[PDB]
Amino acid sequence: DRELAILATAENLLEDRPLADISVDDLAKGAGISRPTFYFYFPSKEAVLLTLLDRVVNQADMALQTLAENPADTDRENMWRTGINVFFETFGSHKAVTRAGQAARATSVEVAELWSTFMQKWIAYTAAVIDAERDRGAAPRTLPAHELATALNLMNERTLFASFAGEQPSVPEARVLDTLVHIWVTSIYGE
Amino acid sequence: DRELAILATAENLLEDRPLADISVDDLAKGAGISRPTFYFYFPSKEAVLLTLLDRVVNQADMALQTLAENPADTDRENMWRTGINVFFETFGSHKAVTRAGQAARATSVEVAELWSTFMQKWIAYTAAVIDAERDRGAAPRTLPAHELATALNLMNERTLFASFAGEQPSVPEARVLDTLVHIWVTSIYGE
Ligand SMILES: CNCc1ccc(N2CCCN(C(=O)CCC3CCCC3)C2)cc1
Ligand SMILES: CNCc1ccc(N2CCCN(C(=O)CCC3CCCC3)C2)cc1
Repeated sequence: DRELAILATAENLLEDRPLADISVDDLAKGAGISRPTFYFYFPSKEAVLLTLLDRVVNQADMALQTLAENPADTDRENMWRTGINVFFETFGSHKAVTRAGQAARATSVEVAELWSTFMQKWIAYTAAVIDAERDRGAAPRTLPAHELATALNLMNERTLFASFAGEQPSVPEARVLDTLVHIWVTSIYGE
Repeated sequence: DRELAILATAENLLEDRPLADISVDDLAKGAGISRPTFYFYFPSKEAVLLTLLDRVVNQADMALQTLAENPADTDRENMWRTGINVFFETFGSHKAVTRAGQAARATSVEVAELWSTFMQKWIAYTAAVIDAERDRGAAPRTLPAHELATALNLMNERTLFASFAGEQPSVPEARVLDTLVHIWVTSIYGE
């Protein structure tokens, strides 16, 4: 509807400017509506960002769910790679939303709780996979699985973000997936 | 001087409130001076934070330098643990400055460049140690050492921060050092 035009306008404008440099008038103009009509679809520009981020986060979540139900016929290293690649490709395809969404964590309770809920879910799933690998004898019982899963997921969040943002320092985007896979596989399977 | 009283006041107030909830008048009062006298020592409350953070960052840097020149007579795992412990104990003893300092990265060019410079230095040193371990045959040649060092240092920054802040999710502070050491040692020495 007009809602999709507002969202697409916001995502396009976030390529160039921070959210503080975008006005409600800018979003309405880009969507072909008046300022009061905008407020019928969203209560604020922050709510537009929250919706964009919610869509990106659930896109990753659903893709990870799909992988879980369709295990790829390949070795263990490639199975972890395909999982991390979900986050690499989903957030990497929406870099401006990812950037603005992490910035809004500091100021928005709703954004911070969205990130935290989905991080908790992904950590719990990671820990359950580690636990399953230990039970079948494929991985050694080293660190508590949930603590290991927490640090590896936090590593991914920080490292992918730095790569996408081109921060200094960062791992080049063309190298970050293999870097993370190496650290995940050695720390999960290494004695 | 009066400068130390301003700094100590700011660090005490940051335990309770964010920097946006602290006024120049608050710092001057706590230091026993007037507002115009404050501006003789610092141009802004942001400059007070920058100085606090610069002191914490150089405290860690100097401690790491000291360790480098006095290698401990212990095994490799404990040597890495003693190095990571520098960051665990230095920033962990100044949690309010660490919290406010990371928040200011978004808004202050000087704060962002302070963090980046010292992260680059620590990554380079980590990579040189990895390279030395590979040359003496103690570590396998897997990932490029500088890429591995980048991701492990970014992991530490994010994971220690979450632990200190009590974020959800996070590794409990009493467990985070052993968690990070495990990931560093397995990813550096694991084939
Ligand atoms: C901040 N940049 C965007 C961003 C990039 C990555 C992440 N991540 C943290 C949450 C889960 N995550 C992961 O590393 C999950 C790996 C999957 C989970 C199960 C098997 C393999 C990536 C979160 C945000
Ligand atoms: C954000 N929380 C405070 C904070 C905590 C940790 C860090 N770190 C990132 C920079 C270097 N760092 C490290 O993990 C360095 C490990 C040392 C370097 C050489 C041998 C072992 C910790 C940076 C900031």
